[PDB]
Amino acid sequence: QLCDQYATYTGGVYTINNNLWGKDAGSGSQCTTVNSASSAGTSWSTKWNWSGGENSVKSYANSGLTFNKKLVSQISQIPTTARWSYDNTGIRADVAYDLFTAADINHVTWSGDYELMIWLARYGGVQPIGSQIATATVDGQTWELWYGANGSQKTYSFVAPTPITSFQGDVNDFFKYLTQNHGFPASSQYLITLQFGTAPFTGGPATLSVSNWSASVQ
Ligand SMILES: OC[C@H]1O[C@@H](O[C@H]2[C@H](O)[C@@H](O)[C@H](O)O[C@@H]2CO)[C@H](O)[C@@H](O)[C@@H]1O
Repeated sequence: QLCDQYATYTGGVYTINNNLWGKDAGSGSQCTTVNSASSAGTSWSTKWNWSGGENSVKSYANSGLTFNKKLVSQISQIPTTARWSYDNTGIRADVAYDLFTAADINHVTWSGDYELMIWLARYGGVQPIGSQIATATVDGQTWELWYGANGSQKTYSFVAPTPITSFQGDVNDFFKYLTQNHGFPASSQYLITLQFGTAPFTGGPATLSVSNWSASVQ
């Protein structure tokens, strides 16, 4: 039961972090519970109540994968499944994959030269960094594609037009899209991080239950 800002637990190839990186922007608390974490997947939940700092993310409690880092151009597949639900959707928050890449394979793993997000859900109109630049079709499904930047990190967010509580896909289809359509430098960027979780702004109490998350990088 993980309540502290960087409380964490690792089982198998999964690492679950409470990751209350934004806690000083508001008032409240958040605890993350690990149900299972094995070679094959992980199940966990996080319960939070946040107020204040309404335009600032308070946290990104998440499960992250331990994998062999490699150039995005050398990746064949990133198969993943995510099944989740929120008990309370009267909130301002999003549910998302978060991936970082860097030119340095030893970059710090909480940021990148690039970031790729895949938002399975958003509540209350909260939005990714930047602006919508395209509607992208990936594996036969449409995504709003956002692009933003903070002057070091450049972030592409693929946003689901409606909530996807049971997702199965290959994240490498998204990297391929970026490489082929947006000049993403796949041959000089290492994939360094692959996480799935939720980013709350305000609301609660609310509980994200992740009944299963799996991924691999081949
Ligand atoms: O700002 C540092 C903080 O970033 C977190 O990642 C952010 C990302 O920077 C942002 O572009 C995106 O919209 O949301 C993610 C998730 O909140 C990261 O999780 C932290 O560990 C890091 O301290």
